[PDB]
Amino acid sequence: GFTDYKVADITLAAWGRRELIIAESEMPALMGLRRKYAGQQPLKGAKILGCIHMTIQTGVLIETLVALGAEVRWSSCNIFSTQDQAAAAIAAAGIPVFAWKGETEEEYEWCIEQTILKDGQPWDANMVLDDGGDLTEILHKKYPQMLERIHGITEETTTGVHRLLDMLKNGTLKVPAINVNDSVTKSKNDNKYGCRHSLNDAIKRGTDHLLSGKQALVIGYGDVGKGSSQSLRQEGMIVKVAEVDPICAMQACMDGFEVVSPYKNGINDGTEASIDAALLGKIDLIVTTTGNVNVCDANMLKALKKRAVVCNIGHFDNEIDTAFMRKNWAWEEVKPQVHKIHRTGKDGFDAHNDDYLILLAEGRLVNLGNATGHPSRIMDGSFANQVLAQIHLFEQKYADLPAAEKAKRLSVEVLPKKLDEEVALEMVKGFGGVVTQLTPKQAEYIGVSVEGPFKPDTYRY
Amino acid sequence: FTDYKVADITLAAWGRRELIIAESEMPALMGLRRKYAGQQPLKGAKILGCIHMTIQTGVLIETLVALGAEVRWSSCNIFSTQDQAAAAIAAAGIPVFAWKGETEEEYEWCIEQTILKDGQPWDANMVLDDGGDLTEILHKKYPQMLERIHGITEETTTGVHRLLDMLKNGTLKVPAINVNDSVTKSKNDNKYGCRHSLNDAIKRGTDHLLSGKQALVIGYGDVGKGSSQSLRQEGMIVKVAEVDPICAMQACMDGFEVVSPYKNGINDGTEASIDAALLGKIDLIVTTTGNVNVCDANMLKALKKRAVVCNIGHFDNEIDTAFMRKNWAWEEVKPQVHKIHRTGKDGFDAHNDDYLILLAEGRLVNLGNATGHPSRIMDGSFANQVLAQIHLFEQKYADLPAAEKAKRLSVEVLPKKLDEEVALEMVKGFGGVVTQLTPKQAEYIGVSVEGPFKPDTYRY
Amino acid sequence: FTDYKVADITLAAWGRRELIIAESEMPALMGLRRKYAGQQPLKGAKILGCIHMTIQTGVLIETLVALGAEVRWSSCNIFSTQDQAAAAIAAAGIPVFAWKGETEEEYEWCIEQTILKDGQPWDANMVLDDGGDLTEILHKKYPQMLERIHGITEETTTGVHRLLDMLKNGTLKVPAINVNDSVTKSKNDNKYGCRHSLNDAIKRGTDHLLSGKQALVIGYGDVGKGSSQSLRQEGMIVKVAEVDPICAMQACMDGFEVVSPYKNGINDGTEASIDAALLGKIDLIVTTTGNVNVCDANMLKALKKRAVVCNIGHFDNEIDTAFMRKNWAWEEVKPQVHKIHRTGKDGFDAHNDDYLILLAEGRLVNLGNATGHPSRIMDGSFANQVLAQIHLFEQKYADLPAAEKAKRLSVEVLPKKLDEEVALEMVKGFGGVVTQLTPKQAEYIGVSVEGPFKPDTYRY
Amino acid sequence: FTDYKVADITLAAWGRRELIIAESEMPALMGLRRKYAGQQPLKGAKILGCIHMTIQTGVLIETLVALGAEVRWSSCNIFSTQDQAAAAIAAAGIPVFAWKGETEEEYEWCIEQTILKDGQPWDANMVLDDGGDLTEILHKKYPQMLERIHGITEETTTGVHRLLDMLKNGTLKVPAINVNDSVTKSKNDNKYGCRHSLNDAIKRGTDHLLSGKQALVIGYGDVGKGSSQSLRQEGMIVKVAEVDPICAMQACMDGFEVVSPYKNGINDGTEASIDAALLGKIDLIVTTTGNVNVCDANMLKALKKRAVVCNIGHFDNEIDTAFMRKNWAWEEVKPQVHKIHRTGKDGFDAHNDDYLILLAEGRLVNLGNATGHPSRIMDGSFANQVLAQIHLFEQKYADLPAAEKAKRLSVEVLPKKLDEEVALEMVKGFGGVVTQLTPKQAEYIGVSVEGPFKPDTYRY
Ligand SMILES: NC(=O)c1ccc[n+]([C@@H]2O[C@H](COP(=O)([O-])OP(=O)(O)OC[C@H]3O[C@@H](n4cnc5c(N)ncnc54)[C@H](O)[C@@H]3O)[C@@H](O)[C@H]2O)c1
Ligand SMILES: NC(=O)c1ccc[n+]([C@@H]2O[C@H](COP(=O)([O-])OP(=O)(O)OC[C@H]3O[C@@H](n4cnc5c(N)ncnc54)[C@H](O)[C@@H]3O)[C@@H](O)[C@H]2O)c1
Ligand SMILES: NC(=O)c1ccc[n+]([C@@H]2O[C@H](COP(=O)([O-])OP(=O)(O)OC[C@H]3O[C@@H](n4cnc5c(N)ncnc54)[C@H](O)[C@@H]3O)[C@@H](O)[C@H]2O)c1
Ligand SMILES: NC(=O)c1ccc[n+]([C@@H]2O[C@H](COP(=O)([O-])OP(=O)(O)OC[C@H]3O[C@@H](n4cnc5c(N)ncnc54)[C@H](O)[C@@H]3O)[C@@H](O)[C@H]2O)c1
Ligand SMILES: Nc1ncnc2[nH]cnc12
Ligand SMILES: Nc1ncnc2[nH]cnc12
Ligand SMILES: Nc1ncnc2[nH]cnc12
Ligand SMILES: [Rb+]
Repeated sequence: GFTDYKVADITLAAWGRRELIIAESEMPALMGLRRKYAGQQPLKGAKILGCIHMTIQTGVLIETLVALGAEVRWSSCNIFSTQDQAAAAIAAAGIPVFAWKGETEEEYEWCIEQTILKDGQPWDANMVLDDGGDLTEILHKKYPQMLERIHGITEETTTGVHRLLDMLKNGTLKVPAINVNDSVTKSKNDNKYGCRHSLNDAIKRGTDHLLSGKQALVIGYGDVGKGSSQSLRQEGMIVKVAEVDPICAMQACMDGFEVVSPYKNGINDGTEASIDAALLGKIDLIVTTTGNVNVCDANMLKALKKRAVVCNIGHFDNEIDTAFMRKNWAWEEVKPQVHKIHRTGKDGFDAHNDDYLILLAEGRLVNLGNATGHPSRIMDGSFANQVLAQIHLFEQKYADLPAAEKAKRLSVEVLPKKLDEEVALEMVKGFGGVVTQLTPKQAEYIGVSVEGPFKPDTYRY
Repeated sequence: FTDYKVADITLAAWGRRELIIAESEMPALMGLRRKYAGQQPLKGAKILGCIHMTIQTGVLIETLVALGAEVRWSSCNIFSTQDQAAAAIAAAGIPVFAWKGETEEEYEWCIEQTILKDGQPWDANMVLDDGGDLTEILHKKYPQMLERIHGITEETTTGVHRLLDMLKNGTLKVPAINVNDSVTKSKNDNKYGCRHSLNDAIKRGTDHLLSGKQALVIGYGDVGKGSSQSLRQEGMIVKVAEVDPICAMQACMDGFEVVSPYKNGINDGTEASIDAALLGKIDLIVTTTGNVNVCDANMLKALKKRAVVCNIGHFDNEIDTAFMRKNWAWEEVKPQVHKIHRTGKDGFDAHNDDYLILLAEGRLVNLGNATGHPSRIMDGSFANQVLAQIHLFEQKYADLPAAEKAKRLSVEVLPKKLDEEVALEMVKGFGGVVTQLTPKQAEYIGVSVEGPFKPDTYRY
Repeated sequence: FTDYKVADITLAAWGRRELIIAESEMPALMGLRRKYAGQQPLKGAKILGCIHMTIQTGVLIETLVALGAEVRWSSCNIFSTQDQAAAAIAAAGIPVFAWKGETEEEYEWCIEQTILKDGQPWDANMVLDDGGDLTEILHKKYPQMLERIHGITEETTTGVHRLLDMLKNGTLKVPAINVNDSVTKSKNDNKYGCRHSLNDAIKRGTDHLLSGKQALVIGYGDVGKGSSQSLRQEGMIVKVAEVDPICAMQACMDGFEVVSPYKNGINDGTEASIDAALLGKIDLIVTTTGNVNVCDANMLKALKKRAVVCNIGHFDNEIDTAFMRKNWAWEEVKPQVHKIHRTGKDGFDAHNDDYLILLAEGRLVNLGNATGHPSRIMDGSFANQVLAQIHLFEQKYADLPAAEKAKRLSVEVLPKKLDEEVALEMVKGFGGVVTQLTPKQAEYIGVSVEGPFKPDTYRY
Repeated sequence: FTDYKVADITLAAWGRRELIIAESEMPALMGLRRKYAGQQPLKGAKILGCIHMTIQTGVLIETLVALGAEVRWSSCNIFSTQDQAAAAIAAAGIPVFAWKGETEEEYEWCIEQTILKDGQPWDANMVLDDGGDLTEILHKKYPQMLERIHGITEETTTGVHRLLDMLKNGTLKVPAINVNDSVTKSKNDNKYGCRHSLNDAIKRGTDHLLSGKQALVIGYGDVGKGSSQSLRQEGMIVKVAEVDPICAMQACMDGFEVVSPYKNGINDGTEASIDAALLGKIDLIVTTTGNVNVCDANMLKALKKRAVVCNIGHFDNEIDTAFMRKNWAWEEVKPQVHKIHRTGKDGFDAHNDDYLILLAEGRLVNLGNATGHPSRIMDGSFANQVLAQIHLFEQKYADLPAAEKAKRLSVEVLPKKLDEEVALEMVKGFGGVVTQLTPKQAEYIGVSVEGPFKPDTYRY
């Protein structure tokens, strides 16, 4: 009798369930939590609004939250990232989900609204799980009465955390949050190694281009840029890296990359004359990794080598000036999420034109748009942290605290290191790794407990 | 001029040649000489320095002097000095007491010669240390001297741990800067420096092929990460041991198998707990931990015949070399390379097959068997050292009123802005070009166009 | 009448879009289209082709046609066709009989539709093959057709072996060119193509993380070298098995541990000879040999639960899939991905932990679960194919008198000069610039300025 | 015993210590010493040897002697001898004439001391050469000695070229084995040896950081492949130049940019032909070609200030050092390391910034600035040398009548079966386990279970 969902094709559910069963075997930290906490039901009474890519990996997260006692209502945080078989399996399990691959922007917003509302009125939500901040923003702008009864937000990704910290600085954040991104077992796992796995994967699925021997430019060298650069260099690309942060640039040099700017002497003067046209005319592939705006701009797009591939793996598509391309150039769909963009003019194109770019996923995050995002065994870490964060904020019960106590608890915090380590141990055991136990003398010598935590909070790994 | 002791002053011209090359490899340090020449911010500084007396240290010393300081110098390891560097510094009229191959007694004597001038304590007012030995001597044996010292700038992970322990116990007498935890130090020197210099030292000592052979790296912190890469890039099959599951996770994702020398990771000190099958396949063991007895006697007994054993952590006690001296016969191959014959203590057969090769008697192998990190990496570390010396010297802690000293007695890192400035100089040295944010982009991500670019929480 | 059979003709426009992209990635092959357009060297050629019906093959087919040939085409594997490529070729008026997911009976029928036109033998005079199946069928079932065929151009290592066996036995009826052993084929396609496409296929089938996990690659020839790199570059811990000690030496030096599935390398046919400890740690096994039963039933029994099993050699009999069909229960995950439940033959528990994942039913995994090698690699192989077709067609073997045909049966390779010319075009496609020898330099090393640059003995 | 000339006989005990270690790293060569000691297959052989007098060569020499040979030895390069090795060999009663840092006159004198004993031709009957200098002297100056010599075993690519030129011209007087082209030589020593030893030598000479810097490798044959990897694995950004498009294709697919020093690759002798922008960004140039003047005067003028220049090909004429001696001022940094000041010929400013660093005066840098290839790599080369000596000595060419000599006067390689046997011992040295084919698998691929496993056409 269950009908409170909207997905592309419910008949994909059996396939999705087969893939979920495989994924559980790849997610020991998350499944460890499900086993440890199922008896105690720490999320009994939790009512979680979730907005994160509706993949098979997210499916295992959802069913872990449910197994621990939560009810949820779910949507994706990107128009192209849903795996339709995952969405179907979740709907078939009696869980409200509003998600499909290839949403319009209007549909995207509608799906988030369907999580917020049940039977035309605000749902009795008391927790939020977000990736990128779009749900968080809608709640603050449109549903402040619902935020009165929400105990916390657990935010997945670097861009979302930045948005939360801006709200906090402005005094507009209404409920506390956990920055899940900055667990080591998230940032230095998912953001880096996930993109190492999934960037080359997506480019191959979209284009089937040989990468070896060809020239790439990676814009950014944070966690995503590091992983992305390795994804390409391990395939034999000649990778150049751009950065605004000299410390990240130093890392790129030491890691064996040439550090370059798209602009002469690194200065964008707003004009085509500031573009290093010689550089860009040699680039076969450009990848944006920044979380910033317009880092592959119109003038860069004009200067790129004919037939270059352009993609973004940061959270939002505005890293690349796709609006310029929609206004000025002709788009030819190769296949879904792969477009040739003909630089010859706006209205039509010659089928045999040589002067085009290939854009993946319309500039949306390419790993999820053209492939399946990060693998289960990587997302295990991120999602174990999500579950721990949900437990922590739900147990703290912020919404029920008196005003004076709320004032002390209204913050954006990370999980304690001890929990980050516990996640990591389960990941290591999944690989068959064996951690050494400190002797009492060794523990004393370095000033730690034998069980951890092992590093000071200052440590950067 | 006679206020020095080095192996051979005639090596000075060679040392100077290598200093002139090193200056061209150290743009951040040379940039500081140009920037601060006029101000002379270290005029009146009298710096006790204790750090490996290499060519790179020579460029650091001469930068401090160019900025107005006087110094008195020693090495922080018995095997790390480059005798041509020490000679060039002595020839420049700078007091230095250092040679490659000191005894422990000579090591202590050399530190004492920095502390004393013309037979009595120098009027020192600053300290630059690597590992904490000088810091410890001043606190334990010369506490009066610390009354006049404005600060300590500490280079390395082990030294910082020692400082933080003193602060927690209330025994630290002057403020310190943790130079190690600049990003342009920890995530440059500790990691990439060991990547360059570990394989270098093993080749110079043994000339062993590394490709195709089995290594075990104990630890996967900064040093262990770099060391593991040093070996894997040469084609070794590297396994990694760790106590910290987060570091272990990184090792897995970086493509290493994570193993323990002990069955199920449980080290009860018995021979039975050793994974003998594992250790019997290992051709090379490298310790990287900063901890004690992480390559223990039972592990040494179980290693494959003819395995190489070395340490790249600060102190030799990572490896139970004392057990080896007490029980097994040492055959010097050449300086800093010993075959250790497991057949007994008193004599050996020249053709015995059952030996280990120990490098540098367990002392830090990069400096012992090679020349440590390259100039262009040490540029970052040492630019931070000079900035830290300037900051603490200008603060003049010793002369502050009591209430202000209480607020300033701390162990701090340099500001991120300065870490970034050092990094920019390093990048420019490679010919790298950093992009400048537009005003709209800087607003979008919430930073100034000039930086800093990341919040203090950022881990890189 | 539609003289083709494809899955879905409406995919033609998509195929054509991808052909146009592929032409831009295949400069050697497109260069041949332009160079030989005027001459029409294949005018009058009627080519039976049997090779994976991919986008890359489509560019090859259209090159042959552009040079004057007519063709009739089928795939050489039941899972390797890209339906959009087949559709684009059919839509262009070229007879093609190919779809992804053929049965064995359909596979044979498709080859027969190339051989027969309108119910009788086509007047074929050339053969292009990959693996020998079309060659075998012609010799077995249509020997009279071979009286009119000038030659065979064979793509792959296994096909060449089959030809050489026929030649030794006196059963080969027409001469052949071994296209596999051009350097721009064997040391390009076989190696780098598998480097690109093996990890690709595993990701598409399973989306498994590879980093940190254990692989066993059986073989270290060209395919095995490329396959091992495909996995090691992703961060797998790769072990390699080999029978050839020279290839095993290369694996060691390349940084791999060389191991056998069998104790001391000796297979006794029983479970007692299996190294169960080794196989119980393997997450992924890949066969690369061109041999038979190199991942046998006893190995399959001993593999770690939930290991992935795949083959990238030409034929599925590298793995004992017959044993698995007879004894274990198969659960389709999605097309070309099966969980094989080791609990028994008749049914399975949906939540069983004791299964293996088999890709492409053991058929070549790169083509079965992905799209095979990329266009820019296939450019080299297919340029060689075109050149080989030109050469044998021009030689006109079928028109020789009977006594001379007997004398002219051989299996030859293309000259090194042509291998170099193909390589130059490939290099230019990367933007690479080859240096020209001066006359003095050419004299010094004993070559012509134009090449060839190496003696025929050279191994690259 | 006095029939020797070395730098310092007192280094002998050190050399012997290192020989004992090297024996443990050379299982193929030691396996041959054990296998053939009883039979004494080189009893009566009198071998003139000319090859780098290293510890590795010492193990080779002592193997030949252990199998019954007498020898008289010299080095094939002025900088390649390890003086402790030479001393250990002389102390063993073996005639050796070699030291590190010979003049060219001393080099020639040392070869002559091998040829002559007590002022008259020795009764030589075999030749072991690396590079052909000894071979050339015998043919030009001592043709009567060649009448009684059974063969030459030639180590390296350049020497083989010289032999093949003699054969083509009809001037080769005795047969030869091309030891270079064993797989366990060419695709071991030439490639992996340079991978190990190139970065080693650059670090020992300069201690420069390599990571992040730009290199240009001239050539991409076996030595250039290994050299490129030596630098790329350290994090250099490596560009490759080639004249052979097949090798260039390999470089592209291996992840390198292929560039020419010259515009459009045309080396017309003009300054304007140099790609000034390219050469002005290069920090390190390495020549690997075996050709002449591949790092020419105009390239040297255009290089980035403070670039390192070195050669790893056999002869120094790869680089135009003569132009540098004629035009620029040389400042010795330390032995085998010179700064070459581009400011003029007569003097230099000690602080000039416009210099290059040349290693080993352009002579092969691995041996000149380090210790050449490691023992476990040289094991393969030298096992092949021993086998080749046995083969030619047993064939007894000198004793054949003129008509029979004509049939055997050739340059040949060892049989593949022997190449495989060498490789097996190398793999066992790593602990590798090769799988044994079942009889059915051997039949399926058409080989004997024991090998050989590949046809003679196979390129590995
Ligand atoms: N696709 C995925 O699956 C995935 C995974 C994790 C995070 N993300 C997203 O990827 C983005 C990056 O995340 P991160 O964790 O790497 O952030 P980060 O802050 O670690 O790195 C971003 C980097 O971009 C650099 N940068 C900013 N503006 C630049 C410019 N104009 N030119 C060059 N470099 C510039 C910064 O200096 C910084 O080092 C965010 O939007 C994050 O939410 C996506
Ligand atoms: N040789 C050099 O030039 C050089 C360079 C920099 C630092 N250092 C020294 O190297 C040492 C390591 O420094 P670091 O910055 O990498 O420190 P770190 O704290 O980053 O790393 C040390 C690692 O050792 C691990 N560890 C501790 N006990 C262990 C055990 N019993 N088994 C396995 N792993 C264990 C820890 O979990 C930790 O991750 C320190 O002594 C430091 O001063 C040496
Ligand atoms: N999937 C693809 O796209 C693709 C590409 C090229 C070739 N191929 C096919 O791949 C196969 C291998 O081709 P290749 O060119 O690498 O051949 P190869 O002869 O170079 O290599 C095969 C290797 O297998 C080894 N081997 C044989 N039996 C073995 C055993 N029992 N255990 C371990 N090692 C064993 C051999 O010693 C040899 O080195 C052939 O079937 C070929 O036709 C496939
Ligand atoms: N230092 C060592 O220990 C060592 C080891 C083995 C061989 N060698 C020597 O190294 C040299 C190279 O040997 P190899 O086995 O690699 O030979 P090779 O024939 O395999 O490779 C030499 C390469 O140089 C290229 N080349 C020639 N002229 C060129 C030019 N003007 N510009 C660019 N590329 C050019 C050729 O095309 C060829 O591919 C020989 O002198 C050999 O005797 C030295
Ligand atoms: N070269 C060097 N000089 C000084 N301290 C160092 N620490 C590591 N390498 C060093
Ligand atoms: N893409 C491809 N097309 C045709 N044959 C192939 N063999 C391997 N990959 C191939
Ligand atoms: N170590 C070595 N000994 C002799 N010949 C060599 N050629 C290269 N390295 C060598
Ligand atoms: Rb150094």
